[PDB]
Amino acid sequence: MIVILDNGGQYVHRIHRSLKYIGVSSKIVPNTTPLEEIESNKEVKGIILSGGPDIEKAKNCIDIALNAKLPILGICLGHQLIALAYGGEVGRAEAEEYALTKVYVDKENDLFKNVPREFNAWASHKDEVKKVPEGFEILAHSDICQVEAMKHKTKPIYGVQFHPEVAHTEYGNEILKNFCKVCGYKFE
Repeated sequence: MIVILDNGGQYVHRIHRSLKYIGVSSKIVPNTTPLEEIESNKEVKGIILSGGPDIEKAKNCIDIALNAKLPILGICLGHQLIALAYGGEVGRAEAEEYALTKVYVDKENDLFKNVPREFNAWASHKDEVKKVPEGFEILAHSDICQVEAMKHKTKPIYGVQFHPEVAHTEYGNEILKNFCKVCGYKFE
């Protein structure tokens, strides 16, 4: 089962629904849930940090990003919080409204197994990762965002700027599936 930290975003239930479509159970929990409670439950195989409105109102995620041993995926805010936790930089950007964005995969790693090199994703770009942390690498970019996706070079920590959990994101469920494969799930 995947635990989803609810960072207050409108697509939190869409993460649960999308994971269900690929046969993976998940549980939405408060974003204040302590790390020890998440990792002592032997049913938990990975952690998703959801989108949400307020990078100041999702600090417990920094502790999680730094100290969890389970794989972690951050989505929009989640991705930004991972960047901040490891000493990268985040800031405001221009294209704030949700829109279909053509994403270019620079490193298949994973997130992008069995995903084409180019695909359209549903994304806002009100905020973005300005400086990838040390020890991370960029996986994907768009015309207007240098960091559409990233991961730690060796740890199973992944970030995406866009929302794979909604239908407008092409191959979104396959991106989710790849993260669940890192979590130990198997898929025909």
